Amino acid sequence: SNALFSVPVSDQEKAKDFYVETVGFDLLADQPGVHGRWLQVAPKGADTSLVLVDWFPTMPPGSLRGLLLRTDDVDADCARLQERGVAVDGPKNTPWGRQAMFSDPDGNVIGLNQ
Amino acid sequence: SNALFSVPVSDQEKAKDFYVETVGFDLLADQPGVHGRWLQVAPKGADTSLVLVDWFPTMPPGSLRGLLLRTDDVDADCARLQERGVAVDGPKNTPWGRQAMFSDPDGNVIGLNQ
Ligand SMILES: [Ca+2]
Repeated sequence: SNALFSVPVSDQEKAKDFYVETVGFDLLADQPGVHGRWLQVAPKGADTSLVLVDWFPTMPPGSLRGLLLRTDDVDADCARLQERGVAVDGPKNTPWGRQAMFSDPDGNVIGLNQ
Repeated sequence: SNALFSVPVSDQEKAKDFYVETVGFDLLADQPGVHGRWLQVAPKGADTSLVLVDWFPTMPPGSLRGLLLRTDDVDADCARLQERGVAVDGPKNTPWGRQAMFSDPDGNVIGLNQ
């Protein structure tokens, strides 16, 4: 089911480089919006998208925690991320799936769960 | 595709009352956990869930913005919310289904889109 979450970033261009080019989420839109540059990405195969925003000051840049996105191969994702210079915690098993966390340039933590 | 977001609340019992009874989300879990009480809800038929947490310092209670969840009937949701005393911003028209926003007791802003 469709869901959209707003990730607080300090520099939208650097965030685009990270999420689209480094992590490999697909770019869905990069166009003017009501509050600023509307920059929207989503994992391939997913119906959950992230908007990389800078206009919600109650959410300081890099403050996001506690987000998990489904993946079909968390070990593959982690190997690719570490190869590309990204900090990764995990993978680790839980009763609810096999999960890992990584941080974006501002410190937002993105979780992946298989 | 599965996704999980953490919503920062202050009074977890009040938040449970709000998300489960006022808004009408399903209760998926309510049990003691590693970082605190694990309280998890989700819209009916959704694969996106919300965990109502109080343990992320970078996410103060009520600070969350920019979250949008699918609904099949935004007008019905708004009618139920207003019957229960919740102010609703909207609903207002969009290129594919109308949307609406409202605040939880802490001030987190939740969006629904048809
Ligand atoms: Ca989803």
